Amino acid sequence: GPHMATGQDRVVALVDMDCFFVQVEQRQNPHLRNKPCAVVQYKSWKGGGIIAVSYEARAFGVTRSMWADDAKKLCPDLLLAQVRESRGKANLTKYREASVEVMEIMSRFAVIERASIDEAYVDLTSAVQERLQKLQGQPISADLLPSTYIEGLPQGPTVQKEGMRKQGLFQWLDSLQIDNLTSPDLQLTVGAVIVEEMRAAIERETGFQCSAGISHNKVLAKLACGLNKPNRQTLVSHGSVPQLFSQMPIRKIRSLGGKLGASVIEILGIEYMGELTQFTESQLQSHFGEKNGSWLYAMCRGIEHDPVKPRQLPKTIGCSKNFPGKTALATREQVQWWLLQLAQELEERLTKDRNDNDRVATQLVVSIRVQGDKRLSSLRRCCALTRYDAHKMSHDAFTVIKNCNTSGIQTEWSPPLTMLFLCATKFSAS
DNA sequence: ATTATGACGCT
DNA sequence: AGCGTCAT
Ligand SMILES: Nc1ncnc2c1ncn2[C@H]1C[C@H](O)[C@@H](COP(=O)(O)OP(=O)(O)OP(=O)(O)O)O1
Ligand SMILES: [Ca+2]
Ligand SMILES: [Mn+2]
Repeated sequence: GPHMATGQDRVVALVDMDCFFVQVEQRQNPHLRNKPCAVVQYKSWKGGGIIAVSYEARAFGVTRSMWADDAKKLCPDLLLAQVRESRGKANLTKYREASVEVMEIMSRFAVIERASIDEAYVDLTSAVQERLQKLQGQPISADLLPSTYIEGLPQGPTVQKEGMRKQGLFQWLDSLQIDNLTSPDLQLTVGAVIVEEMRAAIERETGFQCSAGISHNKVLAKLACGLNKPNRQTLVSHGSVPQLFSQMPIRKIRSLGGKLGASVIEILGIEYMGELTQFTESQLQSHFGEKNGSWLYAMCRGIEHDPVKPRQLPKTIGCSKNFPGKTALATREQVQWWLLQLAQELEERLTKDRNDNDRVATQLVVSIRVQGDKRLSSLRRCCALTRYDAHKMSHDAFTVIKNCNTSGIQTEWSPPLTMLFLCATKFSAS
């Protein structure tokens, strides 16, 4: 009852860019705007692999991971932009730099956690408290929430989508008690007002549109964000959770999309997040471990405590390349040349990072895959990173992997390598 | 031949 | 430390 925590203490948003790499290319090349288009890497094999798709192209069934030649079968007029190639490999610098543009704007509003190249969590609890004081018990106008959906509404007592959106928003607002400065629903609503302002700033200052979720924690914020994309934001209230979760496949919740989620489904014989409420905390801990069990018990009730971490910059800087099929590296000279290519890109990025962010990496991690292993990585070895020098780093990487080679012949490399990976880690201030 | 990343958990 | 999971 009165002592039962409801996980309504925070206001958390997740802001996620719409079809991000496509928007970056569309800003650069106006011919691509408002077109079915996709971003591809490489080209020789089956037209290249698609890694981002405009909403116009999605209407034709084009998806990520599709080969461009196959996408063209669904969408003959599909336009394509290619990822830059440098030193023999795809180079994602343009998108990393565009990401920084967006993250720096968001950081003006609140402390952010960089969650990926195109999304960040926002802890808006303090910003909401301040805006609530400014408002002075003044009601929130629908005009302040022009792209906001209220999940679960309208209900009860209608043909167009925008019409439905406004209907739901009006029901929500009509209900709100603006007298209570600690009402969680009011706090979320003010959060949504701030996120409208954040999203407007991002679009004004970069040209990029985005979607957002506003709720009381990171998992619900992220779930919310995807409900109404693109170019819209969704508020998921604590009260909306039972209905929302009653038909929500377990795999849709962040961290449950893989083996653990499949095990929850199999072991418990359920399908939807809401069905988890019928198990005790101890029951869930017995199957999934102490940490997961406690997390699931709270999460299926809409409660999670994972903090928005104050981290705007990536913790690692890495360079990787696959060598599939017949292109697998089978000579020592090959392995060395590609280690150097990777190290040269890594040095470039590290040197820029040091100048921009006043820090230095101290550990180099080297990872490879060998033909036949189905695992992402076959072997991971670390060594000291003492100088930002590509020739040194590539020589050091070779040293820590060279024993991998089962070939008797010095020159030959066996089994061939199907992946190389260099990663700079363990930053220290400088 | 679903590539190039990046964070975090386990032991 | 080195490996595995989950994610975009
Ligand atoms: N599996 C991947 N491999 C390589 N790049 C990826 C992969 N997934 C995502 N990316 C890149 C390209 C995306 O534009 C960008 C952001 O990913 P993501 O948010 O999942 O989709 P998206 O921004 O392209 O479309 P959406 O509007 O559905 O969010 O990160
Ligand atoms: Ca996105
Ligand atoms: Mn994303």
